[PDB]
Amino acid sequence: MTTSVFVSGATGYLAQQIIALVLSKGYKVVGSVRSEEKGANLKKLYGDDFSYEVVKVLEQKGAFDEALKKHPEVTIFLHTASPVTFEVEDTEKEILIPAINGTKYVLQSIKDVAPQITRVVYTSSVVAMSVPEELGSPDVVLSEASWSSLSYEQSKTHGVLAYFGSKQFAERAAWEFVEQEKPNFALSTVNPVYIFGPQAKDEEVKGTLNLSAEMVNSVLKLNKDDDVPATTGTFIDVRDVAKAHLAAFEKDEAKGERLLLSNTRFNGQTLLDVVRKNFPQLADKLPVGKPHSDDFSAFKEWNDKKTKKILGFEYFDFETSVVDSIKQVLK
Repeated sequence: MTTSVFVSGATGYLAQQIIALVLSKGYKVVGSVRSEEKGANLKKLYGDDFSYEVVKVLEQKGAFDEALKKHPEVTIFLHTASPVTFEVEDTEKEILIPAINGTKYVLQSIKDVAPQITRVVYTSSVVAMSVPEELGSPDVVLSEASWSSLSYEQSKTHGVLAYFGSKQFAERAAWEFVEQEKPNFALSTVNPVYIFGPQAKDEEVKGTLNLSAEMVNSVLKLNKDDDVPATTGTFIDVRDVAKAHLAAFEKDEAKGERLLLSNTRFNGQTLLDVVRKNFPQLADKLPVGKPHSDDFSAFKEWNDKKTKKILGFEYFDFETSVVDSIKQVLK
């Protein structure tokens, strides 16, 4: 009485949608944020059931020790935070190692300081399951068993491969920790694809008119002469990813599982067609392309049947997710 959930990286896009849902379920949340001011801001948004602790360097050894000691009422840990960066100076030092080590140290801290925690959900990614070329191939079927074959070496060589590799090796480290250190908690992971959808709080749409569904605000900043963005892949709505995190710690079936969070396929045309129909006023400063020339019928469906069975709910569709994102930005 009652149940308190720890959410790392509480200011995050997906993190706040998680927090919103979890609070709606009557849970309490203890969020980690990078500064007192970030904490105060969430507290104003979320109310009495929300509290926070300040953890500046999440990848540092023993980083979460103090915040965990101060909260023995915490029995669930949602590890959603991932390293904030830009400067591709040394990918190893600044991306690979922090992600790996950070995952180790956070789990190590839960064992050392929070033995009452019974469930840990690690937010991973589909990039842990595959390589960029395979993500766009119609012959590829990913499942909960899929692991990226990207090597450590090649994962150093570029910003994108670095982000791919960091998520792969971090998630491998998490499972390895469960195998080796045998903690009191059951681990599960959520592995989302391209995330679309509105933010949890209107007050957080800032800077004004910018979309956290990043692929969306990329097309919104188009000129009526630009090409159609050739980006493509599968999408999932942030509220669905949020609902998967809840299931990931509430349901017994989710223990020791990886949950592939992936809905339908899209490209730039798919996005344009939706934006243009639902927001006509924006169409004169947008390109037309070739409406509905997007044809994904040859792509084999990914195997997420296990995940869908565990979750037991139906997903938001592409248009609804996109329309909700934009509708909120326009308020």
